[PDB]
Amino acid sequence: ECRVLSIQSHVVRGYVGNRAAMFPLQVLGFEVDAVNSVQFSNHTGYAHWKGQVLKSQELHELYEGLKVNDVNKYDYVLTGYTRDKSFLAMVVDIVRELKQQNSRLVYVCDPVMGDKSMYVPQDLLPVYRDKVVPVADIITPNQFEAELLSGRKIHSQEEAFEVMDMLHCMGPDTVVITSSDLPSSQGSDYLIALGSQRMRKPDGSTVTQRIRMEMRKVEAVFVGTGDLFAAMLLAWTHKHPDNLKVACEKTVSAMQHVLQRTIRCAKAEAGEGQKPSPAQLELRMVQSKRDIEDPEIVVQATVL
Amino acid sequence: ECRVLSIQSHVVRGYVGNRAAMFPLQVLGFEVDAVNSVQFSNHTGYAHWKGQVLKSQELHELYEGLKVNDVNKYDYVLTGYTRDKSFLAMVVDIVRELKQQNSRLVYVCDPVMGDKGSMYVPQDLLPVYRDKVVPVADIITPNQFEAELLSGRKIHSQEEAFEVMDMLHCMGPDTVVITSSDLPSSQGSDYLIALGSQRMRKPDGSTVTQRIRMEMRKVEAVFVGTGDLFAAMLLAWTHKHPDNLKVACEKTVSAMQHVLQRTIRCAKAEAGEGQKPSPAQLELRMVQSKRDIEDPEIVVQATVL
Ligand SMILES: Nc1ncnc2c1ncn2[C@@H]1O[C@H](COP(=O)(O)OP(=O)(O)OP(O)(O)=S)[C@@H](O)[C@H]1O
Ligand SMILES: Nc1ncnc2c1ncn2[C@@H]1O[C@H](COP(=O)(O)OP(=O)(O)OP(O)(O)=S)[C@@H](O)[C@H]1O
Ligand SMILES: C[C@H]1[C@H](OC(=O)CCC(=O)O)O[C@@H]2O[C@@]3(C)CC[C@H]4[C@H](C)CC[C@@H]1[C@@]24OO3
Repeated sequence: ECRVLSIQSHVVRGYVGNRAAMFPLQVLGFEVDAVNSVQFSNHTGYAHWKGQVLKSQELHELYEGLKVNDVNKYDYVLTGYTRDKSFLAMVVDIVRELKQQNSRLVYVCDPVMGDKSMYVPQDLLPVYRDKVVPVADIITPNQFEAELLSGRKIHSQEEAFEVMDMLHCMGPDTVVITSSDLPSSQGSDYLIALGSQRMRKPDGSTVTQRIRMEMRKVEAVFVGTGDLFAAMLLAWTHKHPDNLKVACEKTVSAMQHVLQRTIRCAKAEAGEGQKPSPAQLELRMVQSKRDIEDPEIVVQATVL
Repeated sequence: ECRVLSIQSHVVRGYVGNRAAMFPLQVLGFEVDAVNSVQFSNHTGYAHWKGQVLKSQELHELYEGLKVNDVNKYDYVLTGYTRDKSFLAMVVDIVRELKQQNSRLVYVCDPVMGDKGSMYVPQDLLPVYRDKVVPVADIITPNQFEAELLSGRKIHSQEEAFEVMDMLHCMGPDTVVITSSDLPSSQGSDYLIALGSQRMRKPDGSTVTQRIRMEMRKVEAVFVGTGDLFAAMLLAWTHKHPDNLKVACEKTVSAMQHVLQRTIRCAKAEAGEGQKPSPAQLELRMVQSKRDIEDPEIVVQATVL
């Protein structure tokens, strides 16, 4: 009954892009139309990868194939890692058309550009800033990406929430900073994620719910975690459209279950005292099915 | 634990090929490496479609990317509808190498070539399925027409069907399931007949052939991707019951019945009362059938012959 248009990458092996997004959404009861932006043997963090990428016009052809059959009707649009601005532009056009057809459609966008350094071309920052985010309704930046989009560096929680208010003003009524460098109150092994939802009264007035979350840090580099986060937040905010606290609690708890199982299995595969390889660190998503369906709450968000 | 390499089609909307195979398998606890042989907006039963076809060379590159990283290691290989001889040939080469690395790899093949009388595959492929693919396959799920094509013998009776399936066993696969047939049922013209045959090697060294018949009630609609779902779920349940084709087929067929009944109900509801459901309204309701796929209640029982 709830259909999501997910335009993301495909990997033969592993869980990034649509591989990390469609399984949890399907298991949580969402219908998914998946446009695969690329097909690689595996994600680029491996020592090697081979495959091909889809051209923006090819994406357009697929969308028109759906349209002429009159099955271009969606409740959600979901996007993530992209390296070509033509593709982003086409995505924006599609989102505009669908929003003209459905006033209530929700565009969930993970604005993937960099972390801590930019790993996408610089000319994408303007596109995300001036074309994509303005038509987005939920965004899942990290601190670096929030700073790049806002043009202001974040040095404190207050500055972070002011940046998130700026991002709200740019478009999205829901903004989650997934990772940050702010200090946790439980020590160096816990990380901070902030959340802000701008809800609208019967008047034109704004009321912004703000939450802060601390989650333990797993000692490994994972790929696809942001795609999985964005998909599960889509699902849980759909279940809890006015309670960002609960949605984020469920999402982060599911993430923590998945990543804890993954790290344990990964160091099982590798020898004791051996750093697991990227191949050994692939998210154990199959084995996490139930955790994704009904996660045990292991994190508590503070409403501020 | 159990990793399946599934090389099949991908549709943006709907459930055919990998779309109809990866979700059940993932929900049944299998890890799935998915090579999408094509990407189309939707399957050919719609008014229109658009998409791209992956070339054999690209497939080879993807497999070589897996190989170069030393993660081309599998317990199962799953294939279905293909139209290019080059692609099929490449798939056979991959199966041969994987079997050289693991002698216990099981290749589940649906040799899709036609149905009813209509061949919807290039005639270039029948020689290839007969002489290269079926020989290295371990489980096949053809329909009556496809079994007749691979064997070259017309089937007029159940006994002749099991003879054809013995010939197919000789070609390679130790498990052969004919998924649909024109054979009359004993419960009404509205039931379909499916047959199964498994050669299993007793510890004595001798081999015994278990044979089974199944009657399933027909659903009055034309569905797409049924074969893909069937082969995937049969892979799963024969992994869980490697020596009891009866139970594996019972569970596969029960899941199928649940999915199809839910799909026709929801499609008739979406369309009007007295309205023919469209191909779009008859897309398999896979998500909403999750539980029935995870633990199907047995709605059909196979007759051991
Ligand atoms: N090592 C880790 N420890 C704990 N949580 C992690 C870890 N890696 C990823 N996460 C989780 O994944 C989410 C973010 O995904 P990331 O891969 O960190 O993406 P990012 O760094 O936020 O950049 P993205 O992809 O644009 S949001 C966080 O909210 C965490 O829940
Ligand atoms: N209309 C239907 N009514 C009941 N069961 C069906 C129907 N269509 C397909 N099935 C089930 O799907 C299975 C086989 O899928 P089919 O689409 O029939 O395969 P086929 O296309 O006849 O030959 P394939 O595709 O190469 S296995 C059957 O064994 C049935 O259980
Ligand atoms: C109409 C035919 C087209 O066929 C071509 O365009 C032939 C190009 C070529 O393979 O050289 O693509 C596909 O191909 C497969 C093998 C995958 C599944 C099908 C798609 C889901 C829909 C299109 C259909 C399809 O049929 O079966």
